[PDB]
Amino acid sequence: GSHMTYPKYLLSPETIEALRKPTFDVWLWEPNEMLSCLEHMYHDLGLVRDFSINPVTLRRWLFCVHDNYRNNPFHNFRHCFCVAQMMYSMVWLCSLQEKFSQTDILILMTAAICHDLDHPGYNNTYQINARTELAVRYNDISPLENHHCAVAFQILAEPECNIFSNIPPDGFKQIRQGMITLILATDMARHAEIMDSFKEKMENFDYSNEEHMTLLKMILIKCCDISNEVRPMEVAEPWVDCLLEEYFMQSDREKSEGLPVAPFMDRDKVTKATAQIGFIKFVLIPMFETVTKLFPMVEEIMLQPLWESRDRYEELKRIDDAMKELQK
Amino acid sequence: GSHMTYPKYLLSPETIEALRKPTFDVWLWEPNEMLSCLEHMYHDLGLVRDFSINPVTLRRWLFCVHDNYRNNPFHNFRHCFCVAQMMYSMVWLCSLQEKFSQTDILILMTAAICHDLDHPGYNNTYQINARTELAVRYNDISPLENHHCAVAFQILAEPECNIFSNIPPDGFKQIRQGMITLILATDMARHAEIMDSFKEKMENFDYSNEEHMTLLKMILIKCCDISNEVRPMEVAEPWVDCLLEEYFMQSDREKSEGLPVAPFMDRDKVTKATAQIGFIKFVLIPMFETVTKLFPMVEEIMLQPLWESRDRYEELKRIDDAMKELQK
Ligand SMILES: Nc1nc2c(ncn2[C@@H]2O[C@@H]3COP(=O)(O)O[C@H]3[C@H]2O)c(=O)[nH]1
Ligand SMILES: CC(C)Cn1c(=O)n(C)c(=O)c2nc[nH]c21
Ligand code: NA
Ligand code: NA
Ligand code: NA
Ligand code: NA
Repeated sequence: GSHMTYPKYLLSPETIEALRKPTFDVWLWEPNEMLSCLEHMYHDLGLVRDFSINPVTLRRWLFCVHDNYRNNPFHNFRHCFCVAQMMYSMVWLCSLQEKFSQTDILILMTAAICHDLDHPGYNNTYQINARTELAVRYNDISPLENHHCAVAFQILAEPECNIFSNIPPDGFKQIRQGMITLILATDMARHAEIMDSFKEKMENFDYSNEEHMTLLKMILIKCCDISNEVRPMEVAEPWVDCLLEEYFMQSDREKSEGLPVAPFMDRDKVTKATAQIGFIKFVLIPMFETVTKLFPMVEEIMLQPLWESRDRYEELKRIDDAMKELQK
Repeated sequence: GSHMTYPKYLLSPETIEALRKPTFDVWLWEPNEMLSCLEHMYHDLGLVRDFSINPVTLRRWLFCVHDNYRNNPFHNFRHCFCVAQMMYSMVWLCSLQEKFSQTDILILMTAAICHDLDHPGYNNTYQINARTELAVRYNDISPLENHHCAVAFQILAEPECNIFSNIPPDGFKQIRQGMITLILATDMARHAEIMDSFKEKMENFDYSNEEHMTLLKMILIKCCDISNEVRPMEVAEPWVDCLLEEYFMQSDREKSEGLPVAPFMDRDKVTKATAQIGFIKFVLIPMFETVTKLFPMVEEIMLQPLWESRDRYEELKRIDDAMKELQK
């Protein structure tokens, strides 16, 4: 492209373009570049325009969100960026601006950015079984997700970060409610429940029914959260090692502290391949299959990579197993 | 009775007998006497026996619970004592020991004691509208009740207060879950919902069905919580002035802060009579009417007092109105 060279935090035209697509390489970029991307999304989606978001607050706020993500192997700022960027992608892929109000898009995007704030890197089962302060604070009800959500609104309450400061109270209340529903909906304990409620509505789906649309937004955020395997293989694959890093940290600690261990986080019973095959076949494909009933373009862009990944992990397993047929 | 005088915190035989009935005068007693009452309940119901509760811990725990109630006009330690004492009365009145396990009795009683821990004296609507720390911590979801419950388990986690220290983890988990459900059930925003679910189960109630029993337990705690008017008039009436004292404190503060004022708390609009008539006819009677379907002894002991009070309060209003009219 360009006749001179610019700082990396000035995103190039090529990057801006690439950012609209689920093929975007989320590993290329350092945090301040990711922060620029998130900023751009808010401008590009018309959210700054339509909600009078002070552009410097938008930046202060993102910087502050960034500060409140922790350096976990998986549940970190980059993960949050994936989730937000996949939501961005979904807005274009599925022409969500035809279907949803700008308020709904604000909710989706802001929920996506905030959905894992201050995650400690051990899940709700650890919290509850260890009787941690969070588990006690929230009475064993989606403690992490309640916490993410609370931290979100603590941040937004600081005046210099309050991107909603020019939205009237009714709008604030509408956004707040939406975000709480959506962030809480990311608790995988509720996956089967949420999927069932959705499928029920899908029997006769209605874009002007608020309840249908809440459930769609819940499915949308859930899709984005667990979307890593939708991405190109070279981009998706590193995330699995991060996931297991975090799972193994937790399951080791559980063993050490006499707490119950989950077999799907058990160092002894788990490889990349076995982790991903079940998850792809039984969580991701089905979810995206139903989304596709509403948005057919999803099949080609997102079900296909999932099929390809499923098949590759199946191959890899064949060879992992062989490899342990030496040994043991 | 007795051949010598004993300290007030040694309950007399006559007190021990009277404690078992809903006629007990909750106003006669000082905190330490009320604590000795709660203590006796745990021994008398076999809970000290069946859960190996260390008797000194039972006392530390009750003292600590007492310290974490605030000195509000209504939501104070004495109210907590009423709710617990009414649950104790209900256990005998309804022969609940025939229907419920001791684990369930433990849940009902401990929930009853803890259900309003650290109440600030302003309701959930105030917390949500004023956007308080509790509202933000709990994302607008039954913040008070979540808080009471968190404080309950904060107390029980202090080893010197852990009356559950000799229960195995499976028991603990079972008790904790129950207590959370029951304390959360006390939020009156959920009244109509909970009542409807119960009425559904009542169409063919089944004491062996865990969901039926959760709902029953929920109803029982809700009964005891709002049970003031079930008591003898001279014991019931002073509580109305306390309730209004708290309500008026809230609406005054809302008026001052520019927040919305609920008419039922507006000192310009409310009287003892108007407060209680609607509440009796339309929340209390119906609730106890359905409990009577399972426990017909409840009619004579609790509906009758509620009818008497209703009629008394309608009559007070008829008089109030005759004054109002007589001036203007
Ligand atoms: N096996 C597997 N699990 C995943 C993947 N992505 C997300 N998850 C799981 O789904 C969960 C969604 O919510 P969390 O962020 O709590 O934690 C996530 C992981 O436990 C993946 O690629 N593979
Ligand atoms: C509107 C009503 C729920 C308010 N309310 C209440 O919650 N409790 C517990 C009472 O005793 C009561 N008495 C009058 N109004 C009351
Ligand atoms: Na999450
Ligand atoms: Na997540
Ligand atoms: Na309460
Ligand atoms: Na109460």
